[PDB]
Amino acid sequence: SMSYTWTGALITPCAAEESKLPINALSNSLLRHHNMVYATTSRSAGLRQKKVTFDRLQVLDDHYRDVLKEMKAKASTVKAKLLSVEEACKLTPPHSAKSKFGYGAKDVRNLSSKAVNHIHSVWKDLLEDTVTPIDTTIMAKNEVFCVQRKPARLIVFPDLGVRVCEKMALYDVVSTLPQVVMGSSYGFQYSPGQRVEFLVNTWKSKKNPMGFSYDTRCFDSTVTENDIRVEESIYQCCDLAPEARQAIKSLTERLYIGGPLTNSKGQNCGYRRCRASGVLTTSCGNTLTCYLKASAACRAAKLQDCTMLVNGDDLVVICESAGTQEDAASLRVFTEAMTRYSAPPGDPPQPEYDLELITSCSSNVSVAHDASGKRVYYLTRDPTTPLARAAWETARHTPVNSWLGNIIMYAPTLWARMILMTHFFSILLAQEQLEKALDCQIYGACYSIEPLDLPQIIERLHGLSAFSLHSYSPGEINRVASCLRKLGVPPLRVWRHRARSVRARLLSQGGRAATCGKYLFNWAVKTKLKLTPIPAASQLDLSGWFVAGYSGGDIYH
Ligand SMILES: CC(C)CCn1nc(-c2cncs2)c(O)c(C2=Nc3ccc(OCC(N)=O)cc3S(=O)(=O)N2)c1=O
Repeated sequence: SMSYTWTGALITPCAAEESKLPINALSNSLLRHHNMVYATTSRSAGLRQKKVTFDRLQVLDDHYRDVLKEMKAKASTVKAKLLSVEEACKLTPPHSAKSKFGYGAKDVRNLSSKAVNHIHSVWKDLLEDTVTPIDTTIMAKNEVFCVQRKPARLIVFPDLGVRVCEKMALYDVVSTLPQVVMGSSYGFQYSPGQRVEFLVNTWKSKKNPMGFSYDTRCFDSTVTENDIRVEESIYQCCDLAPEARQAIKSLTERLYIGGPLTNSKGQNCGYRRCRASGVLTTSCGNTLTCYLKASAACRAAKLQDCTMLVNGDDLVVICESAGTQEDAASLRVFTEAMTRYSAPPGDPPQPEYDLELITSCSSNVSVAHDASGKRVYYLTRDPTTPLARAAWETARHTPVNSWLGNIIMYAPTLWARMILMTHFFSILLAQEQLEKALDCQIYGACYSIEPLDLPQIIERLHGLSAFSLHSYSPGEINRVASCLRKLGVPPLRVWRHRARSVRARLLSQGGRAATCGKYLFNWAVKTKLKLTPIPAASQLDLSGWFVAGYSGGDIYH
Protein backbone atom coordinates (compact mmCIF):
# COMPACT_ATOMS: atom_id res chain seq x y z
CA SER A 1 0.00 0.00 0.00
CA MET A 2 0.97 3.69 -0.27
CA SER A 3 2.77 4.93 2.84
CA TYR A 4 0.75 8.17 2.68
CA THR A 5 -2.07 9.72 0.66
CA TRP A 6 -2.35 13.52 0.50
CA THR A 7 -5.19 15.98 -0.11
CA GLY A 8 -2.73 18.75 -0.95
CA ALA A 9 -3.21 20.80 2.22
CA LEU A 10 0.08 22.22 3.48
CA ILE A 11 1.80 21.19 6.66
CA THR A 12 1.58 24.31 8.76
CA PRO A 13 3.74 25.79 11.58
CA CYS A 14 2.38 26.53 15.09
CA ALA A 15 4.35 29.79 15.32
CA ALA A 16 7.19 31.85 13.85
CA GLU A 17 9.98 29.88 12.19
CA GLU A 18 13.63 30.77 11.70
CA SER A 19 15.90 29.06 9.18
CA LYS A 20 19.03 31.24 9.33
CA LEU A 21 21.31 31.13 12.35
CA PRO A 22 20.42 33.96 14.75
CA ILE A 23 23.52 35.87 15.69
CA ASN A 24 24.45 37.56 18.97
CA ALA A 25 27.48 38.91 20.82
CA LEU A 26 28.66 35.40 21.66
CA SER A 27 28.21 33.90 18.17
CA ASN A 28 31.64 34.66 16.62
CA SER A 29 33.45 33.37 19.67
CA LEU A 30 32.26 29.89 18.74
CA LEU A 31 31.53 29.77 14.98
CA ARG A 32 32.15 32.27 12.15
CA HIS A 33 30.80 30.58 9.00
CA HIS A 34 27.22 31.46 9.90
CA ASN A 35 25.84 30.54 6.46
CA MET A 36 26.70 26.86 6.77
CA VAL A 37 24.19 26.55 9.65
CA TYR A 38 20.46 26.38 9.04
CA ALA A 39 17.29 25.18 10.77
CA THR A 40 14.71 23.14 8.98
CA THR A 41 11.22 24.66 8.91
CA SER A 42 7.75 23.82 7.67
CA ARG A 43 8.59 25.62 4.44
CA SER A 44 10.29 22.41 3.21
CA ALA A 45 7.64 19.94 4.42
CA GLY A 46 6.29 19.43 0.87
CA LEU A 47 9.58 17.84 -0.30
CA ARG A 48 9.62 15.43 2.65
CA GLN A 49 6.03 14.56 1.80
CA LYS A 50 7.25 13.56 -1.69
CA LYS A 51 10.22 11.71 -0.15
CA VAL A 52 8.29 9.62 2.45
CA THR A 53 5.54 8.66 0.00
CA PHE A 54 5.87 5.34 -1.82
CA ASP A 55 4.41 1.86 -2.32
CA ARG A 56 5.44 -0.91 0.08
CA LEU A 57 5.44 -4.57 -0.92
CA GLN A 58 6.32 -7.37 1.51
CA VAL A 59 7.36 -10.92 0.88
CA LEU A 60 7.62 -12.80 4.12
CA ASP A 61 9.45 -16.10 4.25
CA ASP A 62 10.20 -18.80 6.85
CA HIS A 63 13.32 -17.06 8.16
CA TYR A 64 11.03 -14.14 8.93
CA ARG A 65 8.45 -16.36 10.68
CA ASP A 66 11.06 -18.46 12.51
CA VAL A 67 12.64 -15.37 14.07
CA LEU A 68 9.23 -14.00 15.04
CA LYS A 69 8.37 -17.28 16.75
CA GLU A 70 11.61 -16.99 18.69
CA MET A 71 10.88 -13.38 19.71
CA LYS A 72 7.33 -14.20 20.85
CA ALA A 73 8.55 -17.08 23.02
CA LYS A 74 10.76 -14.55 24.83
CA ALA A 75 7.96 -11.99 24.84
CA SER A 76 5.81 -14.60 26.63
CA THR A 77 7.93 -14.30 29.78
CA VAL A 78 7.19 -10.56 30.21
CA LYS A 79 4.67 -9.31 32.85
CA ALA A 80 3.63 -5.71 32.32
CA LYS A 81 1.36 -3.60 34.50
CA LEU A 82 -1.28 -1.03 33.68
CA LEU A 83 -0.18 2.40 34.80
CA SER A 84 -2.54 4.62 36.77
CA VAL A 85 -3.73 7.91 35.32
CA GLU A 86 -1.58 9.58 37.98
CA GLU A 87 1.55 7.64 37.08
CA ALA A 88 0.97 8.32 33.38
CA CYS A 89 0.47 12.07 34.00
CA LYS A 90 3.82 12.55 35.74
CA LEU A 91 5.57 11.03 32.71
CA THR A 92 4.23 13.95 30.61
CA PRO A 93 6.71 16.73 29.73
CA PRO A 94 5.71 20.16 31.23
CA HIS A 95 5.93 21.63 27.74
CA SER A 96 4.15 18.90 25.73
CA ALA A 97 1.67 20.19 23.12
CA LYS A 98 -1.65 20.95 24.80
CA SER A 99 -4.88 19.05 24.19
CA LYS A 100 -7.56 20.20 21.74
CA PHE A 101 -9.96 19.68 24.65
CA GLY A 102 -9.25 22.62 26.95
CA TYR A 103 -6.13 21.72 28.90
CA GLY A 104 -2.35 21.54 28.52
CA ALA A 105 0.64 19.59 29.81
CA LYS A 106 0.88 21.40 33.17
CA ASP A 107 -2.84 20.64 33.61
CA VAL A 108 -1.99 16.97 33.21
CA ARG A 109 0.90 17.02 35.69
CA ASN A 110 -1.24 18.72 38.37
CA LEU A 111 -3.89 16.01 37.90
CA SER A 112 -6.35 18.85 37.28
CA SER A 113 -9.96 17.70 37.04
CA LYS A 114 -10.39 18.89 33.46
CA ALA A 115 -7.37 16.89 32.28
CA VAL A 116 -8.10 13.79 34.40
CA ASN A 117 -11.80 13.79 33.47
CA HIS A 118 -10.92 13.84 29.75
CA ILE A 119 -8.23 11.18 30.13
CA HIS A 120 -10.71 8.82 31.82
CA SER A 121 -13.16 9.18 28.95
CA VAL A 122 -10.48 8.59 26.26
CA TRP A 123 -9.59 5.41 28.16
CA LYS A 124 -13.25 4.34 28.33
CA ASP A 125 -13.66 5.10 24.61
CA LEU A 126 -10.58 2.95 23.88
CA LEU A 127 -12.17 0.02 25.74
CA GLU A 128 -15.45 0.54 23.93
CA ASP A 129 -14.28 1.32 20.38
CA THR A 130 -11.68 -0.72 18.45
CA VAL A 131 -12.37 0.69 14.99
CA THR A 132 -12.68 4.48 14.76
CA PRO A 133 -9.33 5.83 13.63
CA ILE A 134 -7.73 8.30 16.01
CA ASP A 135 -6.86 11.82 14.81
CA THR A 136 -3.24 12.94 14.62
CA THR A 137 -1.50 16.26 14.12
CA ILE A 138 1.24 16.39 11.45
CA MET A 139 4.04 18.95 12.02
CA ALA A 140 7.46 19.70 10.59
CA LYS A 141 10.44 19.44 12.94
CA ASN A 142 12.76 22.41 13.35
CA GLU A 143 16.18 20.80 13.61
CA VAL A 144 19.56 22.44 13.13
CA PHE A 145 22.13 21.12 10.62
CA CYS A 146 25.17 22.02 8.55
CA VAL A 147 25.13 22.37 4.73
CA GLN A 148 26.02 18.97 3.24
CA ARG A 149 19.83 21.50 2.70
CA LYS A 150 17.80 18.65 4.23
CA PRO A 151 14.04 19.04 4.16
CA ALA A 152 12.26 19.01 7.53
CA ARG A 153 11.63 15.72 9.30
CA LEU A 154 7.91 15.23 10.07
CA ILE A 155 6.19 14.41 13.37
CA VAL A 156 2.80 12.68 13.60
CA PHE A 157 1.18 12.62 17.06
CA PRO A 158 -2.23 11.96 18.69
CA ASP A 159 -3.88 14.37 21.12
CA LEU A 160 -2.52 14.87 24.67
CA GLY A 161 -5.41 12.75 25.98
CA VAL A 162 -4.50 9.74 23.86
CA ARG A 163 -0.83 10.06 24.83
CA VAL A 164 -1.48 9.76 28.58
CA CYS A 165 -3.70 6.73 27.86
CA GLU A 166 -0.89 5.19 25.75
CA LYS A 167 1.40 5.31 28.77
CA MET A 168 -1.28 3.76 31.00
CA ALA A 169 -1.56 0.85 28.59
CA LEU A 170 1.99 0.46 27.22
CA TYR A 171 4.61 2.38 29.21
CA ASP A 172 5.71 -0.71 31.13
CA VAL A 173 5.72 -2.91 28.03
CA VAL A 174 7.89 -0.58 25.93
CA SER A 175 10.38 -0.19 28.78
CA THR A 176 10.78 -3.83 29.56
CA LEU A 177 9.81 -6.09 26.68
CA PRO A 178 12.64 -5.02 24.27
CA GLN A 179 15.53 -6.11 26.54
CA VAL A 180 13.71 -9.41 27.17
CA VAL A 181 13.06 -10.07 23.49
CA MET A 182 16.35 -8.86 21.94
CA GLY A 183 18.70 -9.52 24.87
CA SER A 184 22.10 -7.84 24.65
CA SER A 185 21.18 -6.65 21.12
CA TYR A 186 18.72 -4.03 22.49
CA GLY A 187 20.66 -0.79 22.31
CA PHE A 188 18.94 1.59 24.62
CA GLN A 189 19.82 -0.53 27.66
CA TYR A 190 23.44 0.72 27.54
CA SER A 191 25.07 3.90 28.70
CA PRO A 192 27.70 5.16 26.19
CA GLY A 193 30.44 3.37 28.14
CA GLN A 194 28.48 0.15 28.26
CA ARG A 195 27.86 0.45 24.50
CA VAL A 196 31.60 0.76 23.78
CA GLU A 197 32.17 -2.19 26.12
CA PHE A 198 29.66 -4.36 24.25
CA LEU A 199 30.96 -3.33 20.80
CA VAL A 200 34.57 -4.09 21.80
CA ASN A 201 33.88 -7.40 23.59
CA THR A 202 31.67 -8.45 20.67
CA TRP A 203 34.39 -7.47 18.13
CA LYS A 204 36.94 -9.39 20.17
CA SER A 205 34.62 -12.43 20.41
CA LYS A 206 34.87 -13.15 16.67
CA LYS A 207 37.64 -15.30 15.17
CA ASN A 208 37.79 -12.91 12.19
CA PRO A 209 35.47 -9.97 12.88
CA MET A 210 33.63 -8.07 10.17
CA GLY A 211 31.03 -5.41 10.90
CA PHE A 212 28.74 -3.18 8.92
CA SER A 213 25.87 -0.85 9.61
CA TYR A 214 22.62 -0.90 7.66
CA ASP A 215 20.80 2.33 7.00
CA THR A 216 17.20 1.92 5.81
CA ARG A 217 15.69 4.61 3.59
CA CYS A 218 12.97 6.44 5.57
CA PHE A 219 12.42 3.58 8.06
CA ASP A 220 9.05 4.91 9.30
CA SER A 221 7.62 4.94 5.80
CA THR A 222 8.68 1.32 5.21
CA VAL A 223 6.79 0.08 8.26
CA THR A 224 3.67 -1.67 6.93
CA GLU A 225 0.33 -2.63 8.52
CA ASN A 226 1.66 -6.16 8.74
CA ASP A 227 4.63 -4.91 10.80
CA ILE A 228 2.51 -2.90 13.23
CA ARG A 229 0.22 -5.90 13.59
CA VAL A 230 3.13 -8.29 14.04
CA GLU A 231 4.46 -6.09 16.88
CA GLU A 232 1.01 -6.11 18.57
CA SER A 233 1.08 -9.91 18.65
CA ILE A 234 4.45 -9.57 20.39
CA TYR A 235 3.02 -7.19 23.02
CA GLN A 236 -0.04 -9.44 23.53
CA CYS A 237 2.30 -12.33 24.37
CA CYS A 238 2.84 -10.54 27.70
CA ASP A 239 0.98 -11.38 30.87
CA LEU A 240 -1.39 -8.38 30.86
CA ALA A 241 -4.35 -6.92 32.76
CA PRO A 242 -7.41 -7.47 30.50
CA GLU A 243 -7.87 -3.65 30.25
CA ALA A 244 -4.32 -3.35 28.92
CA ARG A 245 -4.85 -5.98 26.19
CA GLN A 246 -8.03 -4.29 25.11
CA ALA A 247 -6.41 -0.86 25.00
CA ILE A 248 -3.32 -2.13 23.10
CA LYS A 249 -5.55 -3.75 20.50
CA SER A 250 -7.64 -0.62 20.27
CA LEU A 251 -4.59 1.67 19.92
CA THR A 252 -3.11 -0.71 17.33
CA GLU A 253 -6.25 -0.78 15.13
CA ARG A 254 -7.24 2.87 15.58
CA LEU A 255 -3.88 4.69 15.81
CA TYR A 256 -0.63 2.76 15.41
CA ILE A 257 -1.67 1.16 12.12
CA GLY A 258 -3.00 4.28 10.44
CA GLY A 259 -5.12 7.35 10.81
CA PRO A 260 -6.05 10.74 9.34
CA LEU A 261 -3.53 13.57 9.31
CA THR A 262 -4.53 17.04 10.38
CA ASN A 263 -2.45 20.21 10.27
CA SER A 264 -1.98 22.80 13.02
CA LYS A 265 -4.85 24.79 11.45
CA GLY A 266 -7.43 21.99 11.59
CA GLN A 267 -7.33 20.93 7.93
CA ASN A 268 -7.22 17.33 6.77
CA CYS A 269 -3.80 16.69 5.10
CA GLY A 270 -4.27 13.02 4.12
CA TYR A 271 -3.93 9.48 5.45
CA ARG A 272 -1.08 7.50 7.04
CA ARG A 273 -0.50 3.77 6.43
CA CYS A 274 2.94 3.52 8.00
CA ARG A 275 4.66 4.28 11.32
CA ALA A 276 3.65 7.45 13.15
CA SER A 277 6.77 9.07 14.56
CA GLY A 278 5.08 10.70 17.56
CA VAL A 279 3.64 7.72 19.45
CA LEU A 280 4.88 5.99 22.61
CA THR A 281 5.61 2.71 20.92
CA THR A 282 7.57 4.32 17.98
CA SER A 283 11.03 3.49 19.32
CA CYS A 284 10.10 0.03 20.69
CA GLY A 285 8.16 -1.04 17.58
CA ASN A 286 10.86 0.21 15.16
CA THR A 287 13.53 -1.55 17.27
CA LEU A 288 11.54 -4.79 17.25
CA THR A 289 10.74 -4.55 13.51
CA CYS A 290 14.30 -3.67 12.54
CA TYR A 291 15.55 -6.54 14.66
CA LEU A 292 13.11 -9.05 13.10
CA LYS A 293 13.83 -8.13 9.50
CA ALA A 294 17.59 -7.92 10.02
CA SER A 295 17.78 -11.13 12.08
CA ALA A 296 15.81 -12.88 9.36
CA ALA A 297 18.10 -11.34 6.69
CA CYS A 298 21.18 -12.63 8.50
CA ARG A 299 19.93 -16.15 7.80
CA ALA A 300 19.19 -15.52 4.12
CA ALA A 301 22.74 -14.22 3.59
CA LYS A 302 24.10 -17.04 5.81
CA LEU A 303 26.16 -14.57 7.80
CA GLN A 304 27.91 -16.53 10.52
CA ASP A 305 27.75 -15.79 14.20
CA CYS A 306 26.06 -12.39 13.97
CA THR A 307 25.81 -10.09 16.95
CA MET A 308 23.39 -7.30 16.15
CA LEU A 309 22.96 -3.97 17.95
CA VAL A 310 19.67 -2.19 17.23
CA ASN A 311 18.46 1.25 18.35
CA GLY A 312 15.17 2.00 16.57
CA ASP A 313 15.98 2.13 12.84
CA ASP A 314 19.73 2.15 13.54
CA LEU A 315 21.49 -1.20 13.07
CA VAL A 316 25.04 -2.51 13.35
CA VAL A 317 25.99 -6.11 12.76
CA ILE A 318 29.24 -7.77 13.85
CA CYS A 319 29.81 -11.27 12.41
CA GLU A 320 32.44 -13.77 11.26
CA SER A 321 34.08 -12.64 8.06
CA ALA A 322 33.97 -14.95 5.03
CA GLY A 323 36.71 -13.12 3.09
CA THR A 324 36.44 -9.51 1.93
CA GLN A 325 34.80 -10.10 -1.47
CA GLU A 326 32.54 -12.81 -0.02
CA ASP A 327 31.47 -10.35 2.69
CA ALA A 328 30.66 -7.90 -0.11
CA ALA A 329 28.46 -10.49 -1.84
CA SER A 330 26.91 -11.50 1.52
CA LEU A 331 25.77 -7.94 2.23
CA ARG A 332 24.15 -7.68 -1.21
CA VAL A 333 22.11 -10.77 -0.29
CA PHE A 334 21.37 -9.24 3.17
CA THR A 335 20.06 -6.20 1.31
CA GLU A 336 17.86 -8.09 -1.14
CA ALA A 337 16.26 -9.84 1.84
CA MET A 338 15.77 -6.58 3.81
CA THR A 339 14.25 -5.09 0.67
CA ARG A 340 11.79 -7.96 0.21
CA TYR A 341 10.88 -7.34 3.82
CA SER A 342 10.18 -3.69 2.97
CA ALA A 343 13.30 -2.00 4.29
CA PRO A 344 15.59 -1.15 1.32
CA PRO A 345 18.90 0.68 1.85
CA GLY A 346 19.70 4.38 1.83
CA ASP A 347 23.42 3.76 1.42
CA PRO A 348 24.32 0.16 0.55
CA PRO A 349 26.05 -1.50 3.54
CA GLN A 350 29.85 -1.84 3.41
CA PRO A 351 31.99 -4.37 5.29
CA GLU A 352 34.39 -2.90 7.85
CA TYR A 353 37.34 -4.65 9.44
CA ASP A 354 38.38 -1.78 11.72
CA LEU A 355 35.99 -1.31 14.67
CA GLU A 356 36.84 2.38 14.83
CA LEU A 357 35.58 2.96 11.27
CA ILE A 358 32.09 1.65 12.02
CA THR A 359 29.40 4.31 12.54
CA SER A 360 26.31 3.33 14.51
CA CYS A 361 23.91 5.69 16.27
CA SER A 362 25.99 8.32 14.47
CA SER A 363 28.97 7.33 16.58
CA ASN A 364 32.20 5.40 16.49
CA VAL A 365 34.54 3.80 18.98
CA SER A 366 37.90 5.45 19.39
CA VAL A 367 40.86 5.18 21.75
CA ALA A 368 42.68 7.57 24.07
CA HIS A 369 44.79 7.23 27.23
CA ASP A 370 43.95 7.79 30.94
CA ALA A 371 46.23 9.20 33.68
CA SER A 372 48.34 6.02 33.77
CA GLY A 373 48.95 5.84 30.02
CA LYS A 374 46.48 2.96 29.76
CA ARG A 375 44.58 2.61 26.48
CA VAL A 376 40.89 3.33 27.02
CA TYR A 377 38.06 2.96 24.46
CA TYR A 378 35.36 5.63 24.36
CA LEU A 379 32.43 6.70 22.18
CA THR A 380 32.63 9.72 19.90
CA ARG A 381 31.12 11.21 16.77
CA ASP A 382 31.67 13.80 14.08
CA PRO A 383 31.22 17.07 15.99
CA THR A 384 29.80 19.03 13.02
CA THR A 385 26.10 18.76 13.97
CA PRO A 386 26.86 19.20 17.72
CA LEU A 387 28.71 22.42 16.83
CA ALA A 388 26.12 23.77 14.39
CA ARG A 389 23.50 23.16 17.13
CA ALA A 390 25.57 24.79 19.88
CA ALA A 391 25.95 27.87 17.68
CA TRP A 392 22.19 28.19 17.63
CA GLU A 393 21.72 27.58 21.36
CA THR A 394 24.38 30.26 21.76
CA ALA A 395 21.85 32.85 20.51
CA ARG A 396 18.42 31.26 20.99
CA HIS A 397 16.97 29.41 23.97
CA THR A 398 15.53 26.11 22.71
CA PRO A 399 13.22 23.39 24.14
CA VAL A 400 16.13 20.92 24.02
CA ASN A 401 19.70 21.83 24.98
CA SER A 402 21.79 19.64 22.65
CA TRP A 403 25.05 21.03 24.08
CA LEU A 404 24.01 19.70 27.51
CA GLY A 405 22.89 16.32 26.19
CA ASN A 406 26.11 16.02 24.14
CA ILE A 407 28.20 16.91 27.17
CA ILE A 408 26.63 14.02 29.04
CA MET A 409 26.76 11.51 26.20
CA TYR A 410 30.21 12.57 24.94
CA ALA A 411 31.86 13.79 28.15
CA PRO A 412 35.03 11.75 27.39
CA THR A 413 35.50 13.24 23.90
CA LEU A 414 38.04 15.83 22.75
CA TRP A 415 35.41 18.19 21.37
CA ALA A 416 32.80 18.07 24.20
CA ARG A 417 35.47 18.80 26.81
CA MET A 418 37.56 21.44 25.04
CA ILE A 419 34.79 23.35 23.29
CA LEU A 420 31.26 22.57 24.58
CA MET A 421 32.08 22.62 28.30
CA THR A 422 34.27 25.71 27.94
CA HIS A 423 31.75 27.59 25.82
CA PHE A 424 28.54 27.03 27.77
CA PHE A 425 30.00 27.17 31.25
CA SER A 426 31.33 30.58 30.27
CA ILE A 427 27.85 31.57 29.11
CA LEU A 428 26.29 30.27 32.35
CA LEU A 429 28.79 32.08 34.60
CA ALA A 430 28.07 35.46 32.94
CA GLN A 431 24.30 35.01 33.44
CA GLU A 432 24.89 33.47 36.90
CA GLN A 433 22.78 30.48 35.84
CA LEU A 434 24.69 27.35 36.88
CA GLU A 435 21.89 26.27 39.27
CA LYS A 436 19.19 26.89 36.65
CA ALA A 437 17.96 23.47 35.46
CA LEU A 438 17.85 22.79 31.71
CA ASP A 439 16.00 20.34 29.49
CA CYS A 440 17.89 17.88 27.34
CA GLN A 441 17.03 14.56 25.75
CA ILE A 442 18.70 11.24 26.32
CA TYR A 443 17.48 8.33 24.25
CA GLY A 444 14.40 10.33 23.25
CA ALA A 445 13.26 11.02 26.83
CA CYS A 446 13.23 14.49 28.37
CA TYR A 447 15.28 15.21 31.50
CA SER A 448 15.59 18.37 33.61
CA ILE A 449 19.27 18.80 34.52
CA GLU A 450 21.40 21.22 36.53
CA PRO A 451 24.72 22.11 34.81
CA LEU A 452 26.13 21.95 38.37
CA ASP A 453 25.42 18.22 38.69
CA LEU A 454 27.50 17.55 35.55
CA PRO A 455 30.72 16.22 37.11
CA GLN A 456 28.70 13.89 39.39
CA ILE A 457 26.61 12.62 36.45
CA ILE A 458 29.72 12.27 34.26
CA GLU A 459 31.58 10.33 36.99
CA ARG A 460 28.66 7.95 37.36
CA LEU A 461 28.26 7.51 33.62
CA HIS A 462 31.82 7.34 32.33
CA GLY A 463 33.92 7.18 35.51
CA LEU A 464 36.64 9.58 36.73
CA SER A 465 38.76 8.75 33.63
CA ALA A 466 36.58 10.99 31.43
CA PHE A 467 38.21 13.86 33.36
CA SER A 468 41.74 12.53 32.61
CA LEU A 469 41.69 11.34 28.98
CA HIS A 470 44.53 12.44 26.72
CA SER A 471 46.68 11.34 23.78
CA TYR A 472 43.71 11.03 21.47
CA SER A 473 44.02 9.11 18.18
CA PRO A 474 45.36 10.91 15.06
CA GLY A 475 42.17 10.29 13.08
CA GLU A 476 40.04 11.69 15.89
CA ILE A 477 42.25 14.77 16.33
CA ASN A 478 42.17 15.32 12.55
CA ARG A 479 38.42 14.95 12.22
CA VAL A 480 37.92 17.54 15.01
CA ALA A 481 40.48 20.05 13.68
CA SER A 482 39.07 19.64 10.16
CA CYS A 483 35.51 20.22 11.34
CA LEU A 484 36.74 23.41 13.05
CA ARG A 485 38.31 24.63 9.80
CA LYS A 486 35.04 23.94 7.98
CA LEU A 487 32.88 25.69 10.57
CA GLY A 488 35.10 28.60 11.52
CA VAL A 489 35.48 27.55 15.14
CA PRO A 490 38.58 28.89 16.94
CA PRO A 491 41.36 26.26 16.93
CA LEU A 492 41.67 23.97 19.97
CA ARG A 493 44.59 26.12 21.20
CA VAL A 494 42.22 29.06 21.86
CA TRP A 495 39.79 26.83 23.75
CA ARG A 496 42.58 25.75 26.11
CA HIS A 497 43.34 29.40 26.98
CA ARG A 498 39.65 30.25 27.40
CA ALA A 499 39.26 27.18 29.66
CA ARG A 500 42.02 28.27 32.05
CA SER A 501 39.84 31.36 32.45
CA VAL A 502 36.56 29.46 32.75
CA ARG A 503 38.26 27.10 35.23
CA ALA A 504 39.50 30.02 37.36
CA ARG A 505 36.14 31.79 37.27
CA LEU A 506 34.46 28.56 38.44
CA LEU A 507 36.80 27.81 41.37
CA SER A 508 36.36 31.46 42.45
CA GLN A 509 32.68 30.74 43.19
CA GLY A 510 33.42 27.83 45.55
CA GLY A 511 30.92 25.05 46.26
CA ARG A 512 29.58 22.90 43.43
CA ALA A 513 30.62 25.51 40.86
CA ALA A 514 34.17 24.93 42.03
CA THR A 515 33.81 21.16 41.70
CA CYS A 516 32.82 21.95 38.11
CA GLY A 517 36.08 23.88 37.62
CA LYS A 518 38.07 21.17 39.41
CA TYR A 519 36.69 18.13 37.53
CA LEU A 520 35.60 19.40 34.09
CA PHE A 521 38.61 21.59 33.38
CA ASN A 522 41.54 19.77 34.99
CA TRP A 523 42.77 19.02 31.44
CA ALA A 524 43.47 22.73 30.95
CA VAL A 525 46.22 22.96 33.58
CA LYS A 526 49.86 21.91 33.95
CA THR A 527 49.44 21.65 37.72
CA LYS A 528 46.59 19.15 37.21
CA LEU A 529 45.19 17.43 40.28
CA LYS A 530 44.39 13.96 41.49
CA LEU A 531 40.69 13.53 40.88
CA THR A 532 39.15 11.63 43.76
CA PRO A 533 35.54 10.37 43.70
CA ILE A 534 32.80 12.94 44.35
CA PRO A 535 30.97 12.26 47.67
CA ALA A 536 27.47 13.40 46.58
CA ALA A 537 27.57 11.26 43.40
CA SER A 538 26.01 8.11 44.93
CA GLN A 539 22.98 10.16 46.03
CA LEU A 540 21.98 10.65 42.39
CA ASP A 541 18.98 8.68 41.13
CA LEU A 542 20.48 7.51 37.84
CA SER A 543 17.95 4.68 37.83
CA GLY A 544 15.94 4.71 34.60
CA TRP A 545 18.64 6.55 32.66
CA PHE A 546 19.68 3.89 30.16
CA VAL A 547 16.88 1.36 30.09
CA ALA A 548 14.82 2.14 27.00
CA GLY A 549 14.33 4.46 24.06
CA TYR A 550 11.38 6.79 23.91
CA SER A 551 11.97 9.06 20.90
CA GLY A 552 8.68 10.50 19.72
CA GLY A 553 7.34 9.07 23.00
CA ASP A 554 6.44 12.17 25.05
CA ILE A 555 8.31 10.97 28.15
CA TYR A 556 9.69 13.12 30.98
CA HIS A 557 11.85 12.33 34.04
C1 LIG B 1 24.25 5.65 21.39
C2 LIG B 1 24.67 6.86 22.23
C3 LIG B 1 25.57 6.39 23.37
C4 LIG B 1 25.38 7.96 21.40
C5 LIG B 1 24.53 8.65 20.31
N1 LIG B 1 23.26 9.09 20.86
N2 LIG B 1 23.28 10.29 21.48
C6 LIG B 1 22.18 10.73 22.02
C7 LIG B 1 22.23 12.06 22.63
C8 LIG B 1 21.33 12.71 23.44
N3 LIG B 1 21.66 13.99 23.79
C9 LIG B 1 22.80 14.32 23.22
S1 LIG B 1 23.54 13.12 22.24
C10 LIG B 1 20.86 10.06 21.89
O1 LIG B 1 19.74 10.55 22.52
C11 LIG B 1 20.81 8.96 21.10
C12 LIG B 1 19.56 8.34 20.64
N4 LIG B 1 19.60 7.29 19.88
C13 LIG B 1 18.53 6.96 19.05
C14 LIG B 1 18.84 6.13 17.95
C15 LIG B 1 17.86 5.73 17.04
C16 LIG B 1 16.55 6.17 17.23
O2 LIG B 1 15.61 5.78 16.35
C17 LIG B 1 14.43 6.57 16.24
C18 LIG B 1 13.39 5.71 15.58
N5 LIG B 1 13.86 5.15 14.41
O3 LIG B 1 12.27 5.52 16.03
C19 LIG B 1 16.21 7.00 18.32
C20 LIG B 1 17.22 7.40 19.21
S2 LIG B 1 16.82 8.42 20.59
O4 LIG B 1 16.28 7.46 21.54
O5 LIG B 1 16.07 9.59 20.20
N6 LIG B 1 18.35 8.96 21.08
C21 LIG B 1 22.10 8.34 20.65
O6 LIG B 1 22.14 7.21 20.15
